[PDB]
Formats: sequence, structure tokens, C-alpha cells
Amino acid sequence: VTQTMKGLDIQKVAGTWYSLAMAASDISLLDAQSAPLRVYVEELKPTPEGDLEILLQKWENGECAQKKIIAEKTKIPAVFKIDALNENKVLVLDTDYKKYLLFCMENSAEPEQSLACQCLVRTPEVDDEALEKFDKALKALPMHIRLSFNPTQLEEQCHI
Amino acid sequence: VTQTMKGLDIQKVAGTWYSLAMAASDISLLDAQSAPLRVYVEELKPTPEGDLEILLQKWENGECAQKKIIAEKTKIPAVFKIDALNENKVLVLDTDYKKYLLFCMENSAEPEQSLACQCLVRTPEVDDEALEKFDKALKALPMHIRLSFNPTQLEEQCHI
Ligand SMILES: [Zn+2]
Ligand SMILES: [Zn+2]
Ligand SMILES: [Zn+2]
Ligand SMILES: [Zn+2]
Repeated sequence: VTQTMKGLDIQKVAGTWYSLAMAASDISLLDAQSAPLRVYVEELKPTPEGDLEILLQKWENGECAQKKIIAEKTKIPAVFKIDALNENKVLVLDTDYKKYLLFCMENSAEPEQSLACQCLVRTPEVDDEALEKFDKALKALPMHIRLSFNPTQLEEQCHI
Repeated sequence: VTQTMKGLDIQKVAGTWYSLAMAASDISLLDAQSAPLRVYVEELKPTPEGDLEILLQKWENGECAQKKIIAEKTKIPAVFKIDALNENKVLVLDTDYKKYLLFCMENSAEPEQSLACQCLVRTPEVDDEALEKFDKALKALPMHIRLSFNPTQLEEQCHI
């Protein structure tokens, strides 16, 4: 179902990011700040080997904890293997490198109950064009919850 | 901003309904089952005087409570006055009476922070055409959360 980006240069996604919008196939995955896949991406750090370190924050033990996820390169381009969040795959759908990035996470064992997708942006501002790209990519996908954040929320993102 | 239905026959909306989809301007209004405006419409009972009794269920005191809301007719058609859920207005946007109904609730004091909208259906089944009408009506509105329920969830709707 999912169509991944072709000709992705992973080195060009490095730097600071913000989670502008999130979507998921199951409401329980994103509803409430303490939900399993409610994650806020803060930085993408690609490696020389072609892997992707994802820095993000997540609600745990009563507060916003900082997590580092190592996404390993696989034989399929724009698809990375992870062992976190009960997910095993990160899929980069699209990016223009300097404004927005669209990606999804899933578990290959049950991809319909585990699919979460995000729209990332470089600056803590609403990019209507990025949201349009996000919505278009989501049309084919069976999403039952969609969240969209404003500039004020994008500053600290996760907060007690 | 909101455009209400013209030529609404309120008597024809009587009977059983299900909340298929919900949307709101603020995430806090709908995120989590215990959220202030997470409400599940079960029945619409119009009166001979032209008022609308809304039967719905809402999470309160650890369980799904049953609520009856009286929507009073106002001088503007398809717009009803209420005194519940911290809202004071019910706006009927569109309906075909026998399959779907779209409505919004708001507080006139702060309509941007209080707007919640729903897509109702007669039967506990996903109507892709009703969702299309819902999405089109929402385009102009500043929604930051969207929820969509499946047939299994639509049977009991709210549940412990
Ligand atoms: Zn590696
Ligand atoms: Zn589905
Ligand atoms: Zn009356
Ligand atoms: Zn807004």
C-alpha cells in the first residue's frame, strides 16, 4: 500500500525538525499525550553509513522523556529498520529537504493496526503546502485520527 | 464563517443516529474519551414546537453517562440554542435525512476555541459519501483534530 520516496538523499535531512501533524490508523495510538505513538521529532541525525538517528520526545513516567532511535538502512531505499515504539519500520514518503518531510512508522506483523505518519517541518510555523502534501499521501491510507499543531504548541511540543 | 443548512425540515431528522466522525478546533476538546466535547449521539428527537432533543452518551465519573440536551429554536433557521457542554449553539450544516447529518457545536463567546463538528449516520456502517461531505464542510474551518470510527466502535460507541 505504502509508496516510498525514490532517490532519497538521507544526508540532506539532517538538522532540527518539528512535528506539525500526525495521523494513525488506530485512535488509541495517538489520542492523549501519553499514547504509544504520540512522538515529537526534534532532530534527524543521519550517519555516514546511511543510517538515521531520530531524536524525539515522548511522555513517560509522568513527564516528557528524550529518546534516541537508530533507524538501520535496509536493502530497500527510504525504508529503515527500527526496534522501538512497538514498530519495526520507518518509511520516508517524501521531502524537499529544506521545508518539509513526510514519514510513516509501522509494524510489519500488523501494519493496519500500527501505522502512524507525520509531517515534519524545519521551522515552528504552519506550512499549508506541507499539510497539503501530507493529506494527499494519507488519502490511500486507512487513518482514523489526525492531529495538527499550531506555532505555540510547536515550540516545546511535549510538555507537562 | 459557518454556513448553515437552508430549508431544513427538523421533523425529518427524528430517530436513531451514530457518531461516525468528529472534528474540533482544539485537540484538548476531543483527545481522550474523557474530553469535554467527545460526545456520541444516539438519537435525535425533534419536538412539535420545532426544538431538538439530542440524546447522547458522555464519559463522566468513571463511566459512560446518558445525557439529554434540549436545543431551543432560534430566529435563525438550522441554528439552535443550548446550555450544555460549555456550548451555546448547535448548527445543522447539512443532511439528507435518511443517511447522514452534519452539525457543529460552538460557544459564541469564543467560537475558535470551542468549535466541534460531527458526521452522523443512521446505521452503524462507514458511509464514505457522508465522510466526503463532512471533509468538504470542514475545509473552511480551523480543525486541529479529526476522529473517525469503524462499525465495531459504532455499536456501543462509549464504553468503559
Ligand atoms: Zn547501521
Ligand atoms: Zn480502518
Ligand atoms: Zn422551545
Ligand atoms: Zn487553528
